[PDB]
Amino acid sequence: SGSYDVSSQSITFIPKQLNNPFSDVMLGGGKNAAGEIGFAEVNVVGPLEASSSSQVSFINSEVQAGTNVLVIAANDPDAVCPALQDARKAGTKVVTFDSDSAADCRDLFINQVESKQVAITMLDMVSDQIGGSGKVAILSATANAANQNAWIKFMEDEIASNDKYKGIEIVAKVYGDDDDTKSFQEAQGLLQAHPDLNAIVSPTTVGIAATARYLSTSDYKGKVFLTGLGLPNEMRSFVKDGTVKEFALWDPAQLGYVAAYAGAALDSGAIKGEVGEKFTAGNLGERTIGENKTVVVGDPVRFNADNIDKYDF
Repeated sequence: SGSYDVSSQSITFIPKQLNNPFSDVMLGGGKNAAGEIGFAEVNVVGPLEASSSSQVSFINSEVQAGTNVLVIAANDPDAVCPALQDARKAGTKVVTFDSDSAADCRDLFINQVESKQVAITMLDMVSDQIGGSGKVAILSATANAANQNAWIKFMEDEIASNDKYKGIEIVAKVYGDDDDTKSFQEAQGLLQAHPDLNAIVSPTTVGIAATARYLSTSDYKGKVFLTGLGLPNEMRSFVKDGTVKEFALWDPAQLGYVAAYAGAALDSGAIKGEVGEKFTAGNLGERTIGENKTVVVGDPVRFNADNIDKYDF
């Protein structure tokens, strides 16, 4: 249990950058949770520009103000670390969400989704759409992208191991470099080199948007399936057209919600922040602290034509 007795305590949310549409949904969920808990002061401070050490001055400012709970989305895992370590020695409970810092600068980390689960969700959507077997191509971000290369590796391992995904044949691995013009050109060349393609997996919001724009304007509309990780606002039109049937991502509001309850649990004394401990995250139920003091919000949220108009990010 993650009890609430922080009626006199203060909570502050520091995003990567201020006034970011997707980041503001995460902050909104955090503020709503903090209100439910009953925090005395609920504040949102941060930089106007997302730079490695842009949050350092804001972390130090909150320590001077005597903030009890600090929820931060680290721009760089090492640059914000000395400021966050100074917060912990001052008595501030440091909770990281979305993007983590180093292991020794925070009391707890709240991750949206688990890496292997992202890969499983994508393979499940591919397998379901292609019909169990077919030629599939991957349109990733940059070649050196840490998150994408991790999801692709789990995907490749599951195809070789699990009998459920043995039918999925990866025939290409192209890189859009998180650029709309490059991702569009890569998708155009993908159908030129592989015209017998059944589907395209794009584990990038920029890549999936540019591939959807190409498929909807080409003869491959509805014929070549497109799935991966995307944004409801950008994908809305393509989901209704029939270019995209189902893609996945996550609800950022749930991440801020769990983080505010996690911080309240550490500050009240319900949890020490150890591996195996459990805390209540309001309406979302209980959560367990896993390895490297990490808490997972849940499985990736699947978006289709039945729930696309219910999310705005």
